[PDB]
Amino acid sequence: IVGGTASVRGEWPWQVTLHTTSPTQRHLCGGSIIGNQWILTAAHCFYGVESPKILRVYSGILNQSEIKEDTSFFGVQEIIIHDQYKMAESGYDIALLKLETTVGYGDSQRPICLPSKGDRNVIYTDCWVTGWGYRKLRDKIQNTLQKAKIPLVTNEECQKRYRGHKITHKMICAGYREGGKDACKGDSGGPLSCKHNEVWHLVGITSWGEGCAQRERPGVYTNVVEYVDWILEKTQAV
Ligand SMILES: NC[C@H]1CC[C@H](C(=O)N[C@@H](Cc2ccccc2)c2cc(-c3ccc4[nH]nc(O)c4c3)ccn2)CC1
Repeated sequence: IVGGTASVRGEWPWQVTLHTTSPTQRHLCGGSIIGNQWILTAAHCFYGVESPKILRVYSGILNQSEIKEDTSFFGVQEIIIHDQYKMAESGYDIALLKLETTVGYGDSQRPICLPSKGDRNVIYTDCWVTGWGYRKLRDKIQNTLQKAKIPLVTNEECQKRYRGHKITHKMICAGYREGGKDACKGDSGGPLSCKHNEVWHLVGITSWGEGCAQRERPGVYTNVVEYVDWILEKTQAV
């Protein structure tokens, strides 16, 4: 996160750090708890990941330093990538991780609500992007979870900022015209959380952008409301 501040412990209890074990243990992406055995993240996080065996999901973490070999984690049973996904820039950048065990809900870990179909018309004015990603283009993964309040931008406005790309309605953008606050490397897969009627909703999944917090280059996110039926399809399978 560029231009953000340290989160308070338990502030984003749906936020997870997805670690890889191959070749060495490192943070790979962010993600969101959406169900007791379900993590919602970005499909691009899995480039070259040949097996769910190498993945470790850590919930209830504020600081990366809390993670040692003795730290409990959730194993991944299945990686479910949208079947239309080719690359982040073309959309369908959404994936589900089915966990091997159930997340026990509490004050350190709980799910975020998905947007409602009727809420495609609501205007979100209180949106926050979180993660352990870089604070500048060339940096390192941050210890403490960072947060930044970002205004949502219309698809028309986002399309002007991305000449040569096709900003679809399955994408949602967020940023300040002058830059300064944005998601950066290592934040991808994480949430874009919006509070409306005292309830937080998973509005976006950090996906892509041209650089980090640049003027007239808003962050591009998977528009979660457009995938509620695909999520229910995969999570509510008989
Ligand atoms: N302004 C809007 C934003 C939107 C989000 C974008 C983003 O985050 N893209 C991802 C794409 C990806 C590539 C490979 C794996 C997973 C995701 C990314 C992540 C990293 C990364 C990840 C883990 C790491 N661990 N240690 C590291 O140093 C480190 C660096 C580096 C480079 N790109 C940046 C622009």
